[PDB]
Amino acid sequence: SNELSKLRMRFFSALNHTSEIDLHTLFDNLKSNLTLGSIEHLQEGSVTYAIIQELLKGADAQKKIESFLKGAIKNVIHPGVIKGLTPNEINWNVAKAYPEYYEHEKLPDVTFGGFKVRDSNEFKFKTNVQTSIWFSIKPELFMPSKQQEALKRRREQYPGCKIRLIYSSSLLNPEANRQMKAFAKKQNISLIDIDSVKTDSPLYPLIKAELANLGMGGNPAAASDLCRWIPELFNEGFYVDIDLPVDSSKIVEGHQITGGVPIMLNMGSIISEPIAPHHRRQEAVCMNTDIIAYANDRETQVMMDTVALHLKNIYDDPYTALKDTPLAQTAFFNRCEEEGKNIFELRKGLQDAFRSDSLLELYVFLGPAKFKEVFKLKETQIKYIDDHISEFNEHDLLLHLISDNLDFGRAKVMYMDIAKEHYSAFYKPLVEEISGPGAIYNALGGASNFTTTHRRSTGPMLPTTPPRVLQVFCDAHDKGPFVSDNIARWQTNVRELSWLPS
Ligand SMILES: O=c1ccn([C@@H]2O[C@H](COP(=O)(O)OP(=O)(O)O[C@H]3O[C@H](CO)[C@@H](O)[C@H](O)[C@H]3O)[C@@H](O)[C@H]2O)c(=O)[nH]1
Ligand SMILES: [Mg+2]
Repeated sequence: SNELSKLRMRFFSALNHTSEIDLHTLFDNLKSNLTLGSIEHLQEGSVTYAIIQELLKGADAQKKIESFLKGAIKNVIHPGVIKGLTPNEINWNVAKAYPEYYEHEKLPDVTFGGFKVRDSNEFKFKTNVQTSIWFSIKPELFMPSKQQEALKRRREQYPGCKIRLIYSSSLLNPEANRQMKAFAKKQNISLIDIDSVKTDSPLYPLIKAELANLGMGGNPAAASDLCRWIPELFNEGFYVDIDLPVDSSKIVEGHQITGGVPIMLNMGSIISEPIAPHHRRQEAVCMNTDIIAYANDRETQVMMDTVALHLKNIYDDPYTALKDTPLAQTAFFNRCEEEGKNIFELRKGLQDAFRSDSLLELYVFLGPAKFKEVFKLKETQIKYIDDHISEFNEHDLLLHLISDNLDFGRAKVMYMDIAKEHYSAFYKPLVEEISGPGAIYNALGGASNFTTTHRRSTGPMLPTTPPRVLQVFCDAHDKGPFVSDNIARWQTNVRELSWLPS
């Protein structure tokens, strides 16, 4: 009866302590069927709240509001709270259930990974089953302290979750592997050795190659990226970057959320500057793969395979995926493409060029156009160099850079450092557009498909435009208990690395 008093207090707050009706008798008439969980969906900002405010202005409001709430609670809100529905999702379900009280548009047709997004709430996701991945580039170290501590932290902050960890035993020496096994079974972590997994995925040999090629153009984050689209590895729960903190205040009582597609990702959006021809801003949905939720459903494998086939296509021919990256503007890239060098040779060659400490090698790598841009040379200046490059030694090239603008050793370092600060921009797309969030965004439908002219609405958010549909039904970040600031939040105005090889 403190329990009753608490419930009563929440109800009176939720409904704004109004006296245009008698909240005492309303409460008393709903309390047989009123839980704390339900009251959240009666608060200002809710669809249910908005209807109450309109009913208040009318005759017979006491009775009309009671019968509205009795049904809305029993038929819509309570079942939705139990099911793991969000406030957004319950708001839409209330609007749909009461068109006489809430005017609203149809669910727009939005496709996402070849699936039409639904509002049925039918795909279900476990928040208590979580899988992370650590592939070590140092055979002596199973996992650094930071990653170990993150895992310990999660077990405590989540306090009965099931943690699975994918790793590679062949990347570790025998003592490191002994340490890994001790760590996992001590932490009650389920270990999965990537080295010996049974699957028909075309992504499996690609993972093995990324890892086998460490030091020769392979990348451990790219391997981790790819594992996430293999059905034998991910068929329920969440993928989460090993380093993501849990926000315990976000853990839902039933350890279950729902979605309108069978695979949800971290999402947000960016509101562009005005564009032609109406000088109007566009909202472009952005996504990230640091948090992925997988439905306990057959449709999960189907959607997963669409993505996997796309990833396979990219690895087979990465030059198309990379066509608008800074690296695409280089002589080296154009040669690699003619030669059909693969992704590993492409990454290793970039790495080699920036390890070279040779202005001449860098010239050959960049080609005159990019070299001109990196060194801010006039057209006539690059023309002279390029006409005579076959005659130059290193000092020759440096003397020309200097005049185009007394320690030749320090000057060399200065110019080398100027080039080096482009390395990151050249390299990152060789993962992000190949296995990472860029490739995945494209596999799920691409820029076009996820951009629309920015519309801002009145009152409670409903899934009535494409980005709203994605925000309401497809975003694993806001529904799950994991924290990430890796991408923009939803509706962010455009105006507001462990895996980079040294
Ligand atoms: O030595 C390493 C370094 C990274 N990783 C894996 O790669 C992931 C991402 O590493 P992180 O240092 O977090 O890189 P970020 O740039 O923050 O990660 C972003 O970019 C990566 C590359 O596409 C994706 O794997 C991530 O999900 C995405 O959040 C890690 O969680 C691990 O799974 C390893 O396994 N071994
Ligand atoms: Mg990270």
